[PDB]
Amino acid sequence: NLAPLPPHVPEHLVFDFDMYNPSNLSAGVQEAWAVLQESNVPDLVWTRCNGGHWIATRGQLIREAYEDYRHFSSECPFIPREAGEAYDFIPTSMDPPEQRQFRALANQVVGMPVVDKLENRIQELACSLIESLRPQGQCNFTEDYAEPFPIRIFMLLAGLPEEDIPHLKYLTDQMTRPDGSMTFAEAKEALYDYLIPIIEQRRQKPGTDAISIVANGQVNGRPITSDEAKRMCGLLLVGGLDTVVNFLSFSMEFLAKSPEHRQELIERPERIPAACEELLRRFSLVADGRILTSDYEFHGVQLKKGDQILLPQMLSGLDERENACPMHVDFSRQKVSHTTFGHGSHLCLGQHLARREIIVTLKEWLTRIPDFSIAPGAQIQHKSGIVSGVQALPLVWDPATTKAV
Ligand code: HEM
Ligand SMILES: CC1(C)[C@@H]2CC[C@@]1(C)C(=O)C2
Ligand SMILES: [K+]
Repeated sequence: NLAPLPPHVPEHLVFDFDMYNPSNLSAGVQEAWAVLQESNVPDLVWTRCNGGHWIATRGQLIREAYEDYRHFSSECPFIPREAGEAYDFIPTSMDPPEQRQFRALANQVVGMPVVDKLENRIQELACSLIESLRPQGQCNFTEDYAEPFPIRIFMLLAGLPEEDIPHLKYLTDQMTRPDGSMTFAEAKEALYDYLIPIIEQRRQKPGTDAISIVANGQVNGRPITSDEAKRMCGLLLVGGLDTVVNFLSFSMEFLAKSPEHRQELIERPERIPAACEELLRRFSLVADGRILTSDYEFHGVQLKKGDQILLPQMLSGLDERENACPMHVDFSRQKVSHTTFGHGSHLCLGQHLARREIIVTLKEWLTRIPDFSIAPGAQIQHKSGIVSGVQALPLVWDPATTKAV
């Protein structure tokens, strides 16, 4: 339903966008969010949905607000308010200065040096999964690849059993795209219920997995607390299980629908890194935000202490003011402007792992299955939330057009 309009919000700024079920969803989720960038829509609107909150609709404002942590705090970064209040992951629920010390520790477990120790295993799993599908001439891409590839890599990194994936993936999804059965607070507590014993165990008997490294880590030279380690590990799980997983499906849906972009990357494989970046712009998928720390006039709009503002990372790169013909995918685009991995002091720490997983997927899939399509008569349905995704992606191909490496 629609929350009562706060006294300070004028009627002319009301645009009742629902980030968990946007009205234009059938057009594609990016398309659905892009309604906020039609010419008649102001740069900053109020929606009465999901408890009531601001939405910045343009890259300029989104970037400004992410830079200004003084006014726009990460203490309550999710909508609805109950979710943002319960949200206590580290480093994301902290502002500078206290946030910064935790980034280095997170870098030890998901940063570039670790991508290096994983490189071969990433490559091997992608190739194995794709070769298994190749002779079938069909797959359900979400369940058959988009989930198991990044998730099994994360579970390896974290030293967690693969049989725990269904439970962990369910919990993670309630924090980003709740089905209604659990509040954010309940999902978070369930995730902590999982992690607590494991963190204890690995502080007693450290291994070399990511949970052990975090749980025994130092932050600016002093020991991390069990509490802090839990709040960091919860965030790593969510990043591992619900980011790349969704992004791969948007990318593969696009490639299934655009043979000439497939051919471009097959003919000119050196373009794959650039293609990855353009796809990250076009199929950007995250939208969280901030809470006002004080009353503040921003771009001529009165904001009040405690107001939440959604700052959709998704939207900056889709803004025509940042990229011309923004819904068009051009792998040769010269300045690919986006905030897909965030902006300001909270820039994604998992982005190198993410790019590796994306690039390996594009190369190893097109190597083996260059020619594929959406299944006959399928209409691909998206889903929206803090991280958006694809409900199902049935693909088909003729095995005769494939190549076993
Ligand atoms: C396509 C893949 C991904 C996208 C689009 C993405 C997006 C983002 C965004 C937008 C933020 C900033 C949120 C904010 O400012 O409130 C962020 C932060 C973060 N991400 Fe990523 N992410 C991805 C993959 C990953 C992965 C795979 C991991 C770990 C396995 C990860 C770990 C983190 C962490 C730890 C932060 C917190 C940084 C901080 O708060 O200081 N992300 N990500
Ligand atoms: C917004 C995010 C993508 C970023 C990493 C996981 C996520 C859901 C967060 O809670 C912070
Ligand atoms: K909070």
